[PDB]
Amino acid sequence: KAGDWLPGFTPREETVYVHGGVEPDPLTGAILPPIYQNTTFVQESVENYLSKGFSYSRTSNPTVLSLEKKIAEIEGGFGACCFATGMAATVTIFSAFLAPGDHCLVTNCSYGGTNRCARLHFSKYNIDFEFIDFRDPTNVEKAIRPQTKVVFSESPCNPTLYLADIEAISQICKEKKVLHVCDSTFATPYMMRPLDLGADIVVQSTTKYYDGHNCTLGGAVISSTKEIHDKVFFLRNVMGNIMSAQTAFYTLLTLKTLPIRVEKQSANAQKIAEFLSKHHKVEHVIYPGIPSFPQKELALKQHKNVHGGMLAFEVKGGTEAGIRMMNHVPRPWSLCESLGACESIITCPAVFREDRLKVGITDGFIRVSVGIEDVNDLIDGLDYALSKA
Amino acid sequence: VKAGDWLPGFTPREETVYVHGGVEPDPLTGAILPPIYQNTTFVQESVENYLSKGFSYSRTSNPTVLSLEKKIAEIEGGFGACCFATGMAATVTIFSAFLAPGDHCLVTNCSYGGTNRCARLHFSKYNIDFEFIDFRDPTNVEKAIRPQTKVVFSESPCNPTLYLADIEAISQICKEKKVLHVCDSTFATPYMMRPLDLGADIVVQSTTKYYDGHNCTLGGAVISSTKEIHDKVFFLRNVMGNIMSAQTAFYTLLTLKTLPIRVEKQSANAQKIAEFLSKHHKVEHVIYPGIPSFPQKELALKQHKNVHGGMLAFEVKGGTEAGIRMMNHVPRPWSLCESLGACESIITCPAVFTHANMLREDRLKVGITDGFIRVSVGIEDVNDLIDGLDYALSKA
Amino acid sequence: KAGDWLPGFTPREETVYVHGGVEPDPLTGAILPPIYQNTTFVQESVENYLSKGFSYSRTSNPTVLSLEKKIAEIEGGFGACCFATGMAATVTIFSAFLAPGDHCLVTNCSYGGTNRCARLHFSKYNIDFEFIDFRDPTNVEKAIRPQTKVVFSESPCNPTLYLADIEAISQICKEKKVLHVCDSTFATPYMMRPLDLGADIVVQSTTKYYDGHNCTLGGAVISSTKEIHDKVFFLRNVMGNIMSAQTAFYTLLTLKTLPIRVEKQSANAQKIAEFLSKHHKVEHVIYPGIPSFPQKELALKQHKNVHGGMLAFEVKGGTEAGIRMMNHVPRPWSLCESLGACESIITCPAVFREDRLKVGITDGFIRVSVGIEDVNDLIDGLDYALSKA
Amino acid sequence: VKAGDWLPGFTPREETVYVHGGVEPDPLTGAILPPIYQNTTFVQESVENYLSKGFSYSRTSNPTVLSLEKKIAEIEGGFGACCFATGMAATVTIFSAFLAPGDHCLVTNCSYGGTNRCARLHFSKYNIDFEFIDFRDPTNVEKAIRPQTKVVFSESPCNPTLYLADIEAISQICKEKKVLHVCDSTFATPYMMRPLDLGADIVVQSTTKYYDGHNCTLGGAVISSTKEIHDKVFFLRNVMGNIMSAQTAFYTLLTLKTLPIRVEKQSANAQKIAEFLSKHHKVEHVIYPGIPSFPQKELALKQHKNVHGGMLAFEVKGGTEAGIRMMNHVPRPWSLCESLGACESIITCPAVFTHANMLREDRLKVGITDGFIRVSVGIEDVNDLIDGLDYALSKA
Ligand SMILES: *Cc1c(COP(=O)(O)O)cnc(C)c1O
Ligand SMILES: *Cc1c(COP(=O)(O)O)cnc(C)c1O
Ligand SMILES: *Cc1c(COP(=O)(O)O)cnc(C)c1O
Ligand SMILES: *Cc1c(COP(=O)(O)O)cnc(C)c1O
Repeated sequence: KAGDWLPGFTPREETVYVHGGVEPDPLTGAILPPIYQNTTFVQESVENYLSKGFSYSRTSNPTVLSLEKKIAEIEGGFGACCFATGMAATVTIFSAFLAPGDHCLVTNCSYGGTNRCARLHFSKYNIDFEFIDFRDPTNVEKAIRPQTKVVFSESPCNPTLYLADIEAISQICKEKKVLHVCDSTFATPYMMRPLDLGADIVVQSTTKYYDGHNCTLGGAVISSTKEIHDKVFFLRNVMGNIMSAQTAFYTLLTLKTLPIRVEKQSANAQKIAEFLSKHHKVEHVIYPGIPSFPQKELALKQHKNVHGGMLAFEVKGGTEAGIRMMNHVPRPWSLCESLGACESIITCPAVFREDRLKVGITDGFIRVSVGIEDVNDLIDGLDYALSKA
Repeated sequence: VKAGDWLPGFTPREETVYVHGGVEPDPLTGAILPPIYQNTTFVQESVENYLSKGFSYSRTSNPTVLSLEKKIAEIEGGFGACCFATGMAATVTIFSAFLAPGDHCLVTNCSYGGTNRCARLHFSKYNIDFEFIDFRDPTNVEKAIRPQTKVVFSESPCNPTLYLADIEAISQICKEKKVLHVCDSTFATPYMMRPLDLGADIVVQSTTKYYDGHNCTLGGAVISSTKEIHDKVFFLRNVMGNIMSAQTAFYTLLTLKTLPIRVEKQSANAQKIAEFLSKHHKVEHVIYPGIPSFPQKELALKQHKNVHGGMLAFEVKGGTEAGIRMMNHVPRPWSLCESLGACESIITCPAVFTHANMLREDRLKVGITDGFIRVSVGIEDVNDLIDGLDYALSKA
Repeated sequence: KAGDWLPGFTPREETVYVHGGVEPDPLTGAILPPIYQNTTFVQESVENYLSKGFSYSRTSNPTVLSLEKKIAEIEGGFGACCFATGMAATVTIFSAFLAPGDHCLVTNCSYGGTNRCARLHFSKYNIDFEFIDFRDPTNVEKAIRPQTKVVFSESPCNPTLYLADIEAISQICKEKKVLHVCDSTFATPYMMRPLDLGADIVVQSTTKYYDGHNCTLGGAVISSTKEIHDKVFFLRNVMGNIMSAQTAFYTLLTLKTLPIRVEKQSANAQKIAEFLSKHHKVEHVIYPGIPSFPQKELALKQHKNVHGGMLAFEVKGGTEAGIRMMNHVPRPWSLCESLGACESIITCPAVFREDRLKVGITDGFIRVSVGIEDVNDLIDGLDYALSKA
Repeated sequence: VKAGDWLPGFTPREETVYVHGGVEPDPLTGAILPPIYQNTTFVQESVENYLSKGFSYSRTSNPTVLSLEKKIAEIEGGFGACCFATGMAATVTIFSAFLAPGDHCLVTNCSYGGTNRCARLHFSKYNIDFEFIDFRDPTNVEKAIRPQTKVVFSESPCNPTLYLADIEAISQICKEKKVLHVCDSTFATPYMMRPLDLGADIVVQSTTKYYDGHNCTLGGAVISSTKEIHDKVFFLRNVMGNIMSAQTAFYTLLTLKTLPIRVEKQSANAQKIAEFLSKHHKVEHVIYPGIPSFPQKELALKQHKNVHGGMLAFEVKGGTEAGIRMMNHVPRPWSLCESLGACESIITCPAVFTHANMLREDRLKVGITDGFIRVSVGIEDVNDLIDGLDYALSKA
C-alpha cells in the first residue's frame, strides 16, 4: 500500500540518498524527521525502561539515529555512528582499537590532522605509529608486525590525491587478521565505497561532501559488523563526542543532493584540470580523470561514476609564485580551508619543508576544491590569478 | 584585483549567481556563509545616527532576510525583492497593496486554489471585483480589461492543470492599457522562466516549493520591476507583519545554491515519467509541457528555458474509483501528500487535497477531473519512480 | 501512573508556564516536543486524509499547535492562533472582523503600529476607525454606533502606560453586542488576563515578554469561543501569516521562565521608578507601582502579582535634554526599539508633534523596558545619563 | 562615556554579567544578540594576513562559541574557557591532556558515574592508575597523594549522593604537593560555588544541566585558571574534534541569562520539598544540603553562596519494592527520566538509570541504596510538586 516499500525490492542508488534511513513520522506523517532538540526522554515505568529506545541524547538521539541509518545504507555497512567532527570519528577509532604496545600503519600522505593526532597525542600512550607509502600494497604487507592492530588508509589522500588499492590492502589485512580502516572523505560513497572493497571500517568527515554547503561540522564511522559497531557506539557514549540533532537534520537534508552535486563538481573539475594542463605557468596537474594521472589504472578500477571534485596543481616559480597566485585569485573562488562544498575553494598549504617535500607537498602546490558554479567563471578566475604568478 | 574581489566588467554566469548571489564573506570574521541574525532588535549608536548601520527591528528588515532578498532579486532580474512567511502572504500583500474598493482584477481561472480562495472569499468583501478568465489566449485578457482594471494576475504553468499563459504577450497588453501585470511563476522557477524578463511588473514566488526544494521551510517572495513598486510592497510588509524569519532565510540561502542542478534532475526524470505514462494502457491523458502532444507545445517551446519542469499530471482510466485505488497503492519512494517541488517525489489528487472547496461542476469546468492526479517529480532514481507508478497502475 | 496528570486536578499557575500544552513525545518520550521543520505531511490513504491531524504547515504545524495549546491555557481561552508577528495577529483581527461600512473604536494611545495599520491601510476599505480615550469606560459606551463591530483596547498602553478598565469595557461591549479585543502585551498574562475580565479576544506580541530574550518575532490571538477561534484560524490559513515551527520551539522554551523573569523585572522596575521619582532632573515618573500613578485605584484592582517591567519618565529640559540623555546612557542599557527582554532597553520616541502631545508623548518622554540585570548597574547608568541632560 | 560603553572603573554586578557577559551588540549591524555563525570555514584576505580576523575553521574555534567561552570564563572567574559537545567530552579532554602512562589520579569515589566509567573502563588501559577515595575528609586526599599523582578530581555536590568536598582545603593540599586540582561543579553552578575562587586549577561543567536548564542542548565546558592550562586544553580540543557547535552555543548564551533567577526558584522549591520529605512518615532519609540534619552542614554553610541547589535525594521506607512502586506512581508535573538541572522537575532511580554498571555491593558501599531516589527540582509551583510526591508516597 501507500507508504510501504514493495517487499523484496532494493532502492537504487540515488533513491537511497533521498530516502535512506528515513520514513514519514509515524505520529503526524511529517515527510521529514522532526528535530529532537532535547536531552532526555521520559520512561513509562521502571520496568519498561528504554522500551521506546531512548534515554539520553549523549548516548543516542532519534534524529542522529535516522542519519546513521541513512549513512550505513549509503556506505554499505552494518551500522554507523555520527560524531561532532571527522576528527572525533578518527580519534574514536584510535581510542577504541589501540592500546599500549600496539602498532598502527598509517598512510604517510594522510590528512594533516590524522597524522598529528597520531604523532602528538596517541603516541604518548606507547602506541607505535608507522607512516608508509600506501601506493604499493606490498609496502603494507611487509610492514605489518605481530603488534599491528590497525591499518589506516586514505583514498584519494589529502592533499596529494594519491590512491590506495583498497581491495588489495583489504585482502592483505584479512590474511593477517588486522583491522582495515579507510578514510574515504575525498571520494564520497558515490565514487568509492571501501566497505564494498573489503575494508572493515570507513571514516568520513561529513563536514566536506556529505554536507557540501559549508554549513555543519560532522563525522561518521561506518562499521562492517555488529561487533565493531557496538565497540564504536559504546566508546562514543564514553567520549561524549556524538553529533547533535540539529547537525544531523542539516546533513539529512544536504545528503539528498550528494549525487547531483558531485556529478556537477566532477564535470567542472575535469574541465578545470584539462585547462590547467595546457597552461604554460602550470608545472604539473593532478586529477584522476586526465591522462597524466600516475595511478590511472587504479583510478579506472576503483572509481565509480566520476573522478571527483578535488584536484591539485603546481605553479611554476615555487613559493613566491604560489603566494602571488593565491593573493590574486578572484571571486567566485574563496581563499580558505576545507573542501567539498558548492562554493569553490582554493588553498596553498605551504603558505597557509623537508618532510613537506617527502610527502609530495611541493612549494608551489595548490589544492583545489571545485564547486558547482559556472565553470567559465572558475576558469577565468584561475587564468587571471595565474597571470599574476 | 585581489582575493575577495570580482573581476571588474564581468557579469557572473547564471549558476555562479545561484551559488554566490547576494552573499559575500562576513566582513567581521570572513565566514563564508553570513551568520543567522536570530535577534529582534538592533542597538543604535546615537539619536543622530539612527539607522546608520541599516537595521532597527526584524519585523521591518533583517540582515539575513535582506541577503536572501538581494539574491532573489538578482536571480529573477528585478529591482528588489521582499521575503515573506509564506507564498500566500506574498500574494495577499500584493492584493492588499494594489487593489481598493471599486477596482477590477483579472485572475487566471486555473490559478492556484489558495489564490482563487483569498480573492473570492476574502478580498471580494471589500467590493473588489475579481473576474476569472481563460489566460491561454492573451486576447481574452485584452478584451476582458475593463476601465476599473488595476491588476492582471497570471500563473504559468498553472496549479494543477499546467496550462500556460503567454507572459510576454500579456505584458504587452498590460503596458498598452496601463495595468499592473503580476505573475506567479512558482511552478516554473527562474531557471525555466523569468516573468520580469518577459515584461511582467511583479513576480510572486512560493519559495516553499522549488526555491527550498527540500520540504523544509515555508516562504514567499515578491520581486518588483521598479523602485516605486518595491517600496510599496516593503512598506506594507512592515504593516502586515508577515516578513520571513532569519532562520528560514538561512535555510533558503542554502537550498537555492542547488536549484539549477535539482531542477535539471527533476525535469529529466519528469520527461521520462511523462513518456512512460503516455504509453501506458491504463492512463487516459498525460499533461507535461515537454511531451509532443502537449496542447500548448508552441508556447512551451517559446517560453521555457533549459527544461520543462518537474510537474506533470495524468488521468487514470476508470474514473474516480480507479484513481483512488491507484493512490492507495502507490508505494515508496512516492509520497502521498500535498505540496510539490521537492527532492522527494510527491503524488496527490487535487479533488480532495487542494481544490476541495471548488464545487465539482466548476472543478470539472477548470480541468480538474475525477481521475486527475498531480505529480511532483523529485530526484530519486527514475527507474524506482516508474516501477512504483507501474505497480500502482496495475492495481488501479 | 507516571506520565499522567491526576484526573480532577488543575495545575497551578507556574506549572502551566512550564508544562502547559505539552506532553512527552508519544513515539520516543522526548521531554520537549520535537521541532517539525517540514512543510508537508504524508497521508495514509485518500479515505484517512487528515486522520493524523496535519497536511500542510501553512495551515497547522505540530510544534506551533503545542505552543497554541500552552498559550490558550495561560491566557484562559478556548484556543489560540500563532502568527509570524504581533502585527500579523492584529491585522488578522482587523481583516476577519471588519468590512466596508463597519466602525471600529481604538484606544488613542495605542501602539504606533496598530494605529498606523488602521489609519493608513484598513481605512481604504471604507472602514471607519475612531480613536478615543479609554481611561473612562463611558467614553467607549457613548462612542459605539450601530455600525461598531470591534472595540480595541490596550492596557497598559504603549508608551504612556495608561490603563483601560477591561472588566467595565467588557460589560459595555456585552450589552451592545460588540467584540472586545484587548492587546495586553505590556501586561503579560502573569499580571492581567483580559479573557478572565470578559474580553472576547486577546492579542499578544509574543516578541516582547513571551520571548523575553530578544530572540524571535511572534504574535498570538487567543479567542474566548470556538466560533471566534475558527474564524481566526481560517483567515490565518488564507493570509499565510502563521508562526514557524522553529519560532514556536523557541517560545515554548522561553515561556517556561516568564513568571520568574517578570517578577525580577518588576522588582527592578519598582526600585528604578522610586529612584527616578526623587531625581531632580526628572519631571514626572510613570509606573503603576508608585503612589504618583494617576490610575492607582484601577492598577490595584486589575494587576495581579506585580506592576510590570515597563516604566516611563520625562526629563526636564525637553527634547534637547532627552537626546543628551539617550546619547549618554551607558551599558548595561541598550539604546534601541522593542521591550520585555532580559536586556534592559531605553528609548525616546520623540527623537527616534501636536498629535504627539495629544497622546501624552511629550518632548522629554522616555520609555524604559526593565530587564533582569543587577538594579544597581541600571540605576548607576541612568544616574550618569541624567548628569549629562 | 557614550551609549554602548560601560562606565570606566566599575565592575558590573553578578546578574548583569549573566545577562551581558562576553557579548556586545554586533559591530556590523548593532544586533543585540550576536548572530549564529553556522558555517565551517572562514575566508582569508591574503597569505600574509592569514588569521588576521581571528578564525579559519569551526573545529578549531567559532565566533559564537568564543562569545559563550568568554562569558563562561567571566562567570566562573577563570583565565579562559573551552566549550565542548558534552560534559563528558570536557572531562575526557582533561584526562587526555593531563595524564600519561605511569601517572596516578585521585578521583572522588562518589563521582558522577560517567566519570568513574571513562576512568575505569577506558583510560586505565593506558596504565594510568585511578584511585577512588572518600573526598569528604580532605586529609584522606592529602595522605592518598603518591609521588606519581598528577591530578586530583573532585566533585561537589556529588552525583547522586550529594556528598560535599572541601574545595578550598583540597586546593591548599594540591598546591602544597604541586598536583593539579580539577573540580566538577555541575551540581553547584557558579551561582552557588566557584571552585576557581576556592583555589582549583580547572573547573569542568556539564552545561547540559543548569547552564542550559531547559532540557534543550548537550554541552560541556572547561574553565582554566591560567593561560598555560587553557592553551593545552584548546590545542587538544582541536585535535580531538569535540568542540561545541555554534547553534548549541547560541542556545546556551540565551539560557545562561536566567541562570540566577532559575537557580533561586529551583532552590527555594527544593528546600520546601526536602522539609516536606523529612517530615513524611513513609520516607526513611532525606539528603539536601539546606536541611538542618545534613551531615556536612558546616561545609555546606561555608562553601555554598545564595542557595543550596535544586538537587535532593531520599529513600522510601520498604526497600526496593516500595521505591519502584513510588516511581511508577509519581504523576505529572514530575518526569521519570535521566538528567537534571532543568525547568522541568525530574525524578529517577540511580540504581537502574545511571549507576547500573556499578555492582550492587559497590553501589551500596557508595551510598546508592535500593530505595534511593534522586530528585532534580524545577520551577513549577511547589505545591503541585509536593502534591505529586505525596500521592506517589501514599501509593508506595
Ligand atoms: C576534513 C578532513 C578530516 C577531518 O574532519 P573534520 O570534520 O574537519 O574534523 C579527516 N579526513 C579528511 C580526508 C579530511 O579532509
Ligand atoms: C504553493 C503555492 C502557492 C502558495 O504558497 P505557500 O507557500 O503554500 O503559502 C502559491 N502559488 C502556487 C503556484 C503554489 O503552488
Ligand atoms: C510590539 C507591539 C506590537 C507589535 O508586535 P510585533 O511583534 O512587533 O509585530 C503590538 N502591540 C504592542 C503593545 C507592542 O508592544
Ligand atoms: C551530566 C553530568 C556529567 C556529564 O555531562 P554530559 O553533558 O551528560 O556529557 C558530568 N558531571 C556531572 C556532575 C553530571 O551530572
